[PDB]
Amino acid sequence: PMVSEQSEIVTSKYQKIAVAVAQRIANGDYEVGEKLKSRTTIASTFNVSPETARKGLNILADLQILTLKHGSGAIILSKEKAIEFLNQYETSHSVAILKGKIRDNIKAQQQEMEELATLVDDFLLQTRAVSKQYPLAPYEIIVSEDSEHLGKSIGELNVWHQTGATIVAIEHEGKFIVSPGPFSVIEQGDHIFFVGDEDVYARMKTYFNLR
Amino acid sequence: EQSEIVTSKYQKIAVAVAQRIANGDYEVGEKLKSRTTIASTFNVSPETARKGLNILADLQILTLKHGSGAIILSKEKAIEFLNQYETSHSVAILKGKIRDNIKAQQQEMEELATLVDDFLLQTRAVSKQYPLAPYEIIVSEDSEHLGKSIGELNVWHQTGATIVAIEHEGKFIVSPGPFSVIEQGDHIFFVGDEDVYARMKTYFNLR
Amino acid sequence: MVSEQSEIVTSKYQKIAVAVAQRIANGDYEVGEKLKSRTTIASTFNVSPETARKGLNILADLQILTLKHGSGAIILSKEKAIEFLNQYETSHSVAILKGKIRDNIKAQQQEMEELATLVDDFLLQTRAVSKQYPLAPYEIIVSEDSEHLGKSIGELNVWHQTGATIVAIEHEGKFIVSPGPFSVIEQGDHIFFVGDEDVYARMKTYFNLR
Amino acid sequence: SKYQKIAVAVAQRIANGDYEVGEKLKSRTTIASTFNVSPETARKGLNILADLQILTLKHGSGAIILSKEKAIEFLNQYETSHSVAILKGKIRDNIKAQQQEMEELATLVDDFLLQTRAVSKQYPLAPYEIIVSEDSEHLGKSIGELNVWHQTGATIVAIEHEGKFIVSPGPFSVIEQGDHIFFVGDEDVYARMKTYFNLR
Repeated sequence: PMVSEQSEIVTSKYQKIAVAVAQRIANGDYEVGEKLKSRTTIASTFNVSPETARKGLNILADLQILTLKHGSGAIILSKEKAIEFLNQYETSHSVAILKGKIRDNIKAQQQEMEELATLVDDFLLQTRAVSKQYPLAPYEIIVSEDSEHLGKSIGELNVWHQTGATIVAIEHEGKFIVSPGPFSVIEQGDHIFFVGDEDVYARMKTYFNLR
Repeated sequence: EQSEIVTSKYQKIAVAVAQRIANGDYEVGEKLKSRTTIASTFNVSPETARKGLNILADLQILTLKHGSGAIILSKEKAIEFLNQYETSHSVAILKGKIRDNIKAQQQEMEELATLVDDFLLQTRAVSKQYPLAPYEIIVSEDSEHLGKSIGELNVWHQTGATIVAIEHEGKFIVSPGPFSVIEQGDHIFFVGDEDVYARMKTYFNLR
Repeated sequence: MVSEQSEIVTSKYQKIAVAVAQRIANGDYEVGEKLKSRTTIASTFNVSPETARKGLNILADLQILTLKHGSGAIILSKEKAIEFLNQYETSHSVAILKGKIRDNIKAQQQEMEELATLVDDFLLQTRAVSKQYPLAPYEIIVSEDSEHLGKSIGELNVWHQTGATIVAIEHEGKFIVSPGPFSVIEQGDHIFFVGDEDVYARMKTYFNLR
Repeated sequence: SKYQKIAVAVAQRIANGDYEVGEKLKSRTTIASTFNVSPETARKGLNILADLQILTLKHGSGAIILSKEKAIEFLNQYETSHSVAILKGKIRDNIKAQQQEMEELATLVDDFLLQTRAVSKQYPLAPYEIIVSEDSEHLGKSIGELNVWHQTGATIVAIEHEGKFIVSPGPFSVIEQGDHIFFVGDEDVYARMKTYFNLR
């Protein structure tokens, strides 16, 4: 019921022979019109039995790469079918090559993430540089659906107290107005322009687009 | 330009005193010092320091309408003000969270690499311990061998696999023989070497 | 860790266990039927009687067999042989790694979702260097001594009288951005504000300059 | 960078309409004094807008503004070409490239994990073992020509011949005396298998 200890687990030798000779055909060592040698001579090539070599060649005969209907030897039929058979048997899709593809993927992504780390470091460097280069350049927030104090005058909202930002412009329903004043009312779906320091966008975010 | 960019001096004072209130140095209802005393504590003008506190007055954290000094109203609102004003979503902290994210992800992908190493070693070592253990594949519709019997399909030639069972339309058949047809949606059980699943895959539902 | 001069193998007794459980579960060994002697099973599997003793003890502990009889082992449950097979497969080494790899992949997808949202929020915080030209600031100087000095901006209702929103004040060499209504105007400051061209003139006429 | 800032500032004025289309600026030194910058730098600052055809300086008297539309174009490209914009785009490209790579990984590990074999679950697919202990009848022939499945209803899955355990041996495989033959089927296929080989 068990594999005998002296018995080594193997696959069918006839398939092995078929693959070897098909590989030679696909390489061109055995040309298309070229015929193979006797059934005993091919056995001598791999030091194997002639009958097993015949079965190996019967595999390729059934796969129509060669024909054995002629006693002189084996005449080759299609090199193109040999390459198709080689691609199919050597699947180039096993768990081994897929491991290599997966390892290549992980290494590429690790390199990309380090690249990302340097990119975001420099992005912070550039936000700190622009805050000094163009200190009056405006920000724009989009007052999204999750909303709390919409429909309220600016003066009543005490915006500057909690955000440190001065509201400078309002796009309300596609209408761009600069310097709107305290009685101006904001609804949802408006673009709000403001000026301040590096963190006023964050403060405006937490204050307006977060309940 | 020819100067140095600075934010509102009053906001800094407001934030400082609000933090002290939130830490508990100035408890609720307790009396504060004069606008001039804390001004000297902060090395600022009494008038500017008063406006710094006027910010918190308008934010209803304290009241100063009694002249004796400033009375604390709610520490709870001071905490809210600190959470809202101080950094909670800036690009500086977000950079740090992003870097923590990428480093954690690097560790996972490294774990993934060792996991796939061990998975290949285990599938190969297990294949010797169970050389007749079956595989199971599902034939999709993208297959040219549909409606054909195993005898002409020459499966063993091209896959090195021995079909042992076929699950066709909810009926499990063991040892089906050449007079069995493969249709879309069948489970095909087979034995072979470690690469036969791949060979079956490309042979049936690929190319 | 496994040395490069070693191998991993499943113990023979476990192989015996699964083999006999498979026979029971497929029905070759009916429930009532007795198994052969511990020595006969050892010879059939070419293993020591002691390893066969471990295999039969495996199925005994799983209540698939009982050995209180010297004649042999009596079959107990066909379904529990199937249960044992279920547990053995799902407990196999490649099964555990299969689950671990799937969990790792799932965790990494969530981490990248978190990353996507974090970089969304990170990237959104950018100020417009030039695209906004109606928001380019204007500049007046408190050059001519005017009125309402030493007062903050909110108490003056500047926007009513000039229609301008102050964005920055340079008071004696300190550039202050977003100074708020509590900020003071003195003589000799650079005053930056936003509005249109008729608001520039209005600011000027308001502060007694032009 | 100060010269770039002046260029942007004056382009902003032109684009907002502060300098009407065709209005003249004063001599470069007069506006340069308005800024806290040297006139020498300001001359290059306006040379920038001259090179982009926002203004012309061939009138020593001063600067003549040309087109508001081209000033806006300059502003748009200036924001896009600023180093904070390009890094933002690069970071977005990096994140999306990694998303696709993980998409690929998701498909690769799916195909990679699918390739497992049922060590114990397929109890109906557990093989039987027959021993050709009696050399008689069907022997020395390939199993495919032997009509094995035809007459026994069994599919041979392994053959142990002379100390070599062969998995999936194929139709071209021959049976000799003393081989262990593994096959799959039912309880009655085991009996039929055995009976077939003049064993019992």
